[PDB]
Amino acid sequence: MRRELAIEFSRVTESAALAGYKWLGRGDKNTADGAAVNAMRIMLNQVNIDGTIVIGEGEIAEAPMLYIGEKVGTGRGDAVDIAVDPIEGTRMTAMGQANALAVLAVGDKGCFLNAPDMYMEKLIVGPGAKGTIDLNLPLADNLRNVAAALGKPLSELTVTILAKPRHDAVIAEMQQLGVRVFAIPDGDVAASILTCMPDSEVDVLYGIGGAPEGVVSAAVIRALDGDMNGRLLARHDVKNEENRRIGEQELARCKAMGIEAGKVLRLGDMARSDNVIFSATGITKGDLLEGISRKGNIATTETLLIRGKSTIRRIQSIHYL
Repeated sequence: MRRELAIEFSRVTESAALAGYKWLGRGDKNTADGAAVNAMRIMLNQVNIDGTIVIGEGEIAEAPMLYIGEKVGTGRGDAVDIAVDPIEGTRMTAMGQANALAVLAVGDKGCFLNAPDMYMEKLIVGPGAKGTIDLNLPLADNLRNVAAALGKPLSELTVTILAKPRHDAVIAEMQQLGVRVFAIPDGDVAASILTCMPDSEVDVLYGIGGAPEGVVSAAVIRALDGDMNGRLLARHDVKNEENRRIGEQELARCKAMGIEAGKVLRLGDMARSDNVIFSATGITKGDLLEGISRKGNIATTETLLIRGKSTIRRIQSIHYL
């Protein structure tokens, strides 16, 4: 009967998206974030769950709303773990660019790894390659294994990866291997889902991005029956002496949660059960979702709503504002 709440959760991401859309192209990341955060929190607080924010805007010191540990919901209903990404793509929202979206995942209590806000190496595939990856193996071996499971030559395999300096070496490695590399500007949550979308050319996502984002990916990949491995990585191993300062405290808060960095996390170590509801609403058009449009008094949103237990839904809503 959390099934009954799936629509409630899609309204939460619709609200957050519409709020962030008000600030599209206005050159203010903070105000855009604030609007979507506010809208998401207000709407979650009207839903009949006893939610705890496990993945959110930050710790309470830095994030007054949707902070880690915040209680959300009316408090009626189940105790549930909540992951929020009120805007995935705040820079693009401020600059009027593609691929901004509002994201929420809801799982059983204790379903989501409580990731410190640090880097995570990720390797993500769709259902057709489930059971074929292992971050303890070399990348090249992983890519071969995946292409074989997918029944295509290696030269056809498409890997998407964040276009960042940390990835220069691996991108050239993959290109020398003959793989197609879609080296993307933005974030990796929406991109991770493309591995499970039959109409996307993307077969694999590989590379180092945010750890809390990686757990959101794990929850939706598990729901979609794909596969993922992660590996937590401290800053100095990714980006030194200042990266050592912050990297050392990342390992501190790891130890203070009973999680070890550098060890391969399997899908089930990040998203522990199949009872996940995932909702994402487009702000601007991207690979995964249509953007909001507004003609006068009428706005349209598209929402992808996925439930781990079950049908994948794309909900096109016309809003009379």
